[PDB]
Amino acid sequence: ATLFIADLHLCVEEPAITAGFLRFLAEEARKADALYILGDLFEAWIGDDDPNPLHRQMAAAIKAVSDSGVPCYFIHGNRDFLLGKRFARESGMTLLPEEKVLELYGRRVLIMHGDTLCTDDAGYQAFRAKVHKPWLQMLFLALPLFVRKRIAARMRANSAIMDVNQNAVVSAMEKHQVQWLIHGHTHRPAVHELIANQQPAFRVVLGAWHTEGSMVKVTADDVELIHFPF
Ligand SMILES: CN(c1ccccc1C(=O)Nc1ccc(S(=O)(=O)N2CCN(c3cccc(C(F)(F)F)c3)CC2)cc1)S(C)(=O)=O
Ligand SMILES: [Mn+2]
Ligand SMILES: [Mn+2]
Repeated sequence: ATLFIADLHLCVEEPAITAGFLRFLAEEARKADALYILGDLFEAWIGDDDPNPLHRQMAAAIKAVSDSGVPCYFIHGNRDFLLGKRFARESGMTLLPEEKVLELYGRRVLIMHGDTLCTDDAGYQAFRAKVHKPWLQMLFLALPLFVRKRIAARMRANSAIMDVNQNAVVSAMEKHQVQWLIHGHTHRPAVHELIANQQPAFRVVLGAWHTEGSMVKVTADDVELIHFPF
């Protein structure tokens, strides 16, 4: 079975999520064929050099999973788009592109964070357009940690998540010719039915973690959205 999670928003002052993720890693993920983390693993990311002890501990925990024989893959979310190759090495994760098609037990499944589907949110898409320019990322990362942190305090006070655009959903699923899509971002967990490629299709939406978690579990038999206790 292949597992998908997203929208953990890990944060020092949300210890229930930290504990729940550590358990998931030790119990569920160790038994999987593969683990995919579809963005917003962290509440915020200002660079791989951040000395936050949470990052040390979470990297070692994820790396224990891939070091055990279970590959771990990451797609960036809007919160953690700066997570880079240094932290990918620390955590034993492979970084994926924005959109990726998997072939799982016969079935072709598109995965993404989901923010690129929220095409009606003008402010968000403008924000996203700038902060994804490599040259600008390199300048922000060159700033001192304490400056990066003050900037990030503003930007989060300043920032209710707009839901996906249906034309964007269908366009992505027809571009990749898939009948299955898994994403997060919107924090509205559900299995939706729709039409893509003039056939039945499914859009499976992960939930954010707070007092419990969610995963999608993919087997040859089934695609299941599972909501599970800490
Ligand atoms: C859907 N979200 C939004 C909606 C509208 C507008 C923005 C967002 C959004 O994701 N905001 C948001 C995302 C991440 C963060 S952060 O992790 O604290 N941090 C903030 C500092 N960032 C940064 C700022 C300028 C240039 C560059 C650079 F590029 F130079 F590195 C990077 C790096 C990321 C802070 C704010 S929401 C409601 O969750 O906040
Ligand atoms: Mn999220
Ligand atoms: Mn998001």
